[PDB]
Amino acid sequence: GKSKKWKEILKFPHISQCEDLRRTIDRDYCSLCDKQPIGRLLFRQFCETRPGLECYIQFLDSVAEYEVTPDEKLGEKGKEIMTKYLTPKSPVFIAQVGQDLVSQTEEKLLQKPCKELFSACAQSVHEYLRGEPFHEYLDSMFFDRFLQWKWLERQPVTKNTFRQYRVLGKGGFGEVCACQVRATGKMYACKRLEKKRIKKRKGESMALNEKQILEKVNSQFVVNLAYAYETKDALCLVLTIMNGGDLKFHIYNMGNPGFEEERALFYAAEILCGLEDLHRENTVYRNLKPENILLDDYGHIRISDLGLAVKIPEGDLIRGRVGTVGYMAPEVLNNQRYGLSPDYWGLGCLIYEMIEGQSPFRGRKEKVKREEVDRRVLETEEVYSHKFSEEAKSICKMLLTKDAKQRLGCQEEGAAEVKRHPFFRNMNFKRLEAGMLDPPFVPDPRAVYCNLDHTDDDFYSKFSTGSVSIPWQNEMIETECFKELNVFGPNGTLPPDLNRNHP
Ligand SMILES: COC[C@H](C)NC(=O)c1c(C)[nH]c(/C=C2\C(=O)N=C3CC=C(C(=O)N[C@H](C)c4ccccc4)C=C32)c1C
Repeated sequence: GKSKKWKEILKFPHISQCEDLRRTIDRDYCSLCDKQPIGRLLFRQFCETRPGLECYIQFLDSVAEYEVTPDEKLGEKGKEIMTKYLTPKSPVFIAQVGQDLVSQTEEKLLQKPCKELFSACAQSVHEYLRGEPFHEYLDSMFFDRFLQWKWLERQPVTKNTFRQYRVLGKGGFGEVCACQVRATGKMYACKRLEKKRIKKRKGESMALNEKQILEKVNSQFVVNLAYAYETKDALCLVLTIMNGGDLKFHIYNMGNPGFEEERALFYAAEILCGLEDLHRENTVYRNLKPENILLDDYGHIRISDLGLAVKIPEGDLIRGRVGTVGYMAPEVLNNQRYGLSPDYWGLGCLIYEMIEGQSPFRGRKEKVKREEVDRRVLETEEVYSHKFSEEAKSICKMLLTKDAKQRLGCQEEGAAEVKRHPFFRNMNFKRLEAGMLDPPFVPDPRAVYCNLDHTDDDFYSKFSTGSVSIPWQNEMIETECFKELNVFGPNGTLPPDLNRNHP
């Protein structure tokens, strides 16, 4: 599905064009060689040329496989890594680990294997690579290639860059298009916000707050921002596409009025991880309802509609009686000062609704005014049925604690205190975050689950920042554009674009 001339668009620039990039990019190990997807691949490719560095990459890979193995197979896996990497005369022996550190972990196998056993060793490895190996890579041709990729990442994005297919949902104050990148063939979802509506409504600050919150969070369970451009009539937001429906449709139309507890377990586990990634940026969501939980092609879920999200400054509280009738925590209803607690109250509502088939404070077959449902959220205690195990009852009651100070997860521990609840006793988060627990429902691919000033010029420049670094690099990799274009010379020789003699 790539454009006819895609190899011309993503054609590498001559390395001489990247001198300004070379002079300004910060040379941080974690960023260049790990966080940035393409940088990490280029650094690992550099270690393949050095015979002595190959073993360190293979070792860290095998440790990544160990962390995720299930407990009934860590003994044999822990042994396999020992006799291949940590024995003295091994085929691929690691030396910078230290004979004292291997002798310390060698006898740590004698005890109940830990999922994070090799954390000490792996960190000692990163210690070594941060030093000489990293500074050599900086003076290698692979880093010159990295600069070429950054030069492309930085190119301007416009209406031409994309290709709008038929609608993909709609909104009153903002359309939702399809937008596909012509050059790579990658699908997205556009959140077109026209300028005329926002200008007169005076919400420019709330459209920026949403764009920036989406830009900073990078989670497997929240919709990610990939591009932000302005067109001749609107400001656009290119986000992750979900073609699997929303959780409300699957609770009430697809499944019984509700789900099996084990199936609600899976979705709650992913939502919790989604909320945890937002809380790392000390950003609160406050819009947690079944409709905003979306399923993708594979069956996993992401949180959507961050328009009511707000980034709390560390150590401070905010006020705001916002949200949706029936999913607002008591501290929000009372217009008090709150932090992240509204999001754990929401999680309680979602787990309950998934298991029971109705809201904890409103019956599915009940007609109640918006004044009584609120009184219930503030006064009455919810009730449970035989659909809930004792574990399920517990976590819901603790999350639905009226007093936000005794509410589960609203302590100094954070989301960790929630992953520890007996409700998730049979859940292995390491494997869930690695994405190798099969979802309980897989959507069929063929399914369909449904005028100018100057003060605006400065606001538009702050919004239309262009492509987002990590999502863009991931796109290049997924579409195999990196595999095809990332071509060096025969027998480790400098290609033309990387030779400063003849441009
Ligand atoms: C293929 O059949 C499945 C059925 C027919 N369609 C869907 O499930 C299906 C499709 C195609 N797009 C979406 C929708 C999305 C998506 O995908 N990603 C995202 C990321 C972020 C939002 C988001 O913030 N919105 C808020 C409310 C908003 C506010 C104001 C204006 C516009 C939008 C929405 C989406 C959905 C569910």
